[PDB]
Amino acid sequence: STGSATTTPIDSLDDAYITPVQIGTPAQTLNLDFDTGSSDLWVFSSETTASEVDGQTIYTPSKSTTAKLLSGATWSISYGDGSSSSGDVYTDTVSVGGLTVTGQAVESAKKVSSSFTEDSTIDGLLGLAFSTLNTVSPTQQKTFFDNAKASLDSPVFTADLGYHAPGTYNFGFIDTTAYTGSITYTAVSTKQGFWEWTSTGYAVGSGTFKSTSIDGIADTGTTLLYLPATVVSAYWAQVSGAKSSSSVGGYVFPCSATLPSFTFGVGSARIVIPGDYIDFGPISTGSSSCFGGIQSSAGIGINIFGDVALKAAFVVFNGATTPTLGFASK
Repeated sequence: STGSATTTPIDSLDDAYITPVQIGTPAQTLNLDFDTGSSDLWVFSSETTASEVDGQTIYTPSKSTTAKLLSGATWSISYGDGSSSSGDVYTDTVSVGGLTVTGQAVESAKKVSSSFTEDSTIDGLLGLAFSTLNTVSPTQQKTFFDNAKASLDSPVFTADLGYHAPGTYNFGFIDTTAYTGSITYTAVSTKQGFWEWTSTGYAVGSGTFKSTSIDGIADTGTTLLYLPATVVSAYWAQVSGAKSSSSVGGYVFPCSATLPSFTFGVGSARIVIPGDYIDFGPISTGSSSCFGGIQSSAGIGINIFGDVALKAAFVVFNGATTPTLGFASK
């Protein structure tokens, strides 16, 4: 089997992408944030504290004839950005782009943190990291991809995120028309539960490529590109007036600047992020100071190849017995 679904930016900055997901019988369609950095499929629901729902579409398990409460199961998650959510668990039928999993764990939120409430466009998350990170207790549950893998034509999914435009998540096949050149595959470590890999280096604008190993994760659920402080300083040094602002929380730059591109290495291949992809707009409405899309990972503990990087590539998440990642230009 295969599936194919369009993913759409939630706003004019590409802060996140939402993909429609059918849950239950009859289908309840929710718009979920596909997140290769986490492993829970959780949704706003009829069980979510009413004051914490503000415009999201909810899953109502009592209206699904295929929903079954997973007795005794709870979940609770905290993401790298400080947000969190928790609740109980149903199993139900879940379909993405024509690909159907029966008995998928659907984690129903009883509580969500304020950042989720305040984002009316995201009805939940669909985790695509390794199932070892799933938070359901006392019996850990499998991700949608893990449940679908054996049925897929090939045990892969691909992320093709758009810049200021819709893109595509495909399951079970490589669309060879969706990229240019070849796909360069690179080794993955699953030891932390992530799609963790090692970039071979970077270049800033038209500058020389610096060969250096940068371990990080491919994370569709993180907006920005978080890299070591040395790399980030080298990038923003090429932007007149850019500086790290402790009060804002990262590098800012004059909105009048033209940003240079940033290249990262995948083996001997190179992915070029256009400068415009690094502009995240005014720090507050009407400001002439803009927030940068490349930020230091120094305070995180891990480098993160988030949407800023991934949207410049066609990315293959190869879930074979030994997983690998593939990157192509597009």
